[PDB]
Amino acid sequence: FTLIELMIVIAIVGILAAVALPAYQDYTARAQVSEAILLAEGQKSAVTEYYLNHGKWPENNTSAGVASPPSDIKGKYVKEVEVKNGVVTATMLSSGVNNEIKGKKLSLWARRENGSVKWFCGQPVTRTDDDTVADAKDGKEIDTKHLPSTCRDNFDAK
Amino acid sequence: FTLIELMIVIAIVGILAAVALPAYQDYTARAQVSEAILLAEGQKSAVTEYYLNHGKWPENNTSAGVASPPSDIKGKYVKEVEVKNGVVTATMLSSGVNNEIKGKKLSLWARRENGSVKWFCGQPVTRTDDDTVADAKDGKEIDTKHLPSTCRDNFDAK
Ligand SMILES: *[C@@H]1O[C@H](CO)[C@@H](O)[C@H](O[C@H]2O[C@H](CO)[C@H](O)[C@H](O)[C@H]2O)[C@H]1NC(C)=O
Ligand SMILES: *[C@@H]1O[C@H](CO)[C@@H](O)[C@H](O[C@H]2O[C@H](CO)[C@H](O)[C@H](O)[C@H]2O)[C@H]1NC(C)=O
Ligand SMILES: [Pt+2]
Ligand SMILES: [Pt+2]
Repeated sequence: FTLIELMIVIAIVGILAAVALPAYQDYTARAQVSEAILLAEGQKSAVTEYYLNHGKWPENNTSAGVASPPSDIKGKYVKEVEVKNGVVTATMLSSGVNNEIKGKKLSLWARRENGSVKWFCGQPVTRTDDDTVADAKDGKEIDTKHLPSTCRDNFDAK
Repeated sequence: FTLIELMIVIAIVGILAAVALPAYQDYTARAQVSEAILLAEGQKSAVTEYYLNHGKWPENNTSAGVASPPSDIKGKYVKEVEVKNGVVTATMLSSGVNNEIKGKKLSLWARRENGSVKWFCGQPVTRTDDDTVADAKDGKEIDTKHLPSTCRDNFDAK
């Protein structure tokens, strides 16, 4: 009459799952900031356009000509995507999202490579003047381990 | 779409089972030498009788008047129970039995407390003369951790 054998199969499948569990914990989180990155890249046409037609970065959602509140640029895991002086910043929600990335953010910004702009992707940045952004890391930025290698740009990237 | 939650329940039930598994491993083994002890205590009436009617310990199964081969005193986990000079020794099988106790043994022997005998239970012993046994530990004796506290007698017990 065999509990033991069953207790061995439960035991080996349950440590395998505990072993897997971190990897899938980190897989999901990368798929959840993947959307934030996509919601923010949607906004680059408008920003690029706005800067090209005028010489000035759009001050907000409404200048660039995208939905006036950021909360309307929201997804399954992103709460809001926001243009603030040509820098678009996506904030993760705090529901349906992994704890180490809930409520955190990344940013896309561009530099003029005179004739067009050059875009970058990375952790939050604030525009200081028409060609320089500065790190805006306040402790709510997506950790580097969850950012793709494409979106690892530092404030001074060129 | 939730693998994670399931992976957490599998993970917690599987470490609990790995935690339990030693205890139940040791539970079973105590229930398996429990039978060896019972198969050997069955044989004490005959041995006690034989010594009382004569002054000599029975030399074998056939003198004491129990089944001439020990292999016929066998159970679910015991292979054979054997009278050899008044000492009855039970050997565990090597199938249906836990590895740390498979093939190992214990022994019951008595001393004359003149008028009757006094019995003891413990790890194997060999009779040296009509009143002394000696430890017969050859490396095939049941470990102390699996012997009940009732069956912890040392060779020189009185
Ligand atoms: C759109 O982005 C421009 C970047 O250079 C801003 O000037 C612009 O603000 C100006 O236009 C609005 C129009 O209502 C207001 O008059 C502001 O006071 C102006 O500075 C900005 N538009 C918005 C709605 O902020
Ligand atoms: C039964 O136990 C006795 C203990 O004192 C032994 O002597 C006895 O052996 C003797 O009797 C048998 C009978 O067949 C043989 O004759 C032996 O040679 C005797 O020593 C023992 N009986 C057995 C079967 O060993
Ligand atoms: Pt304009
Ligand atoms: Pt006799």
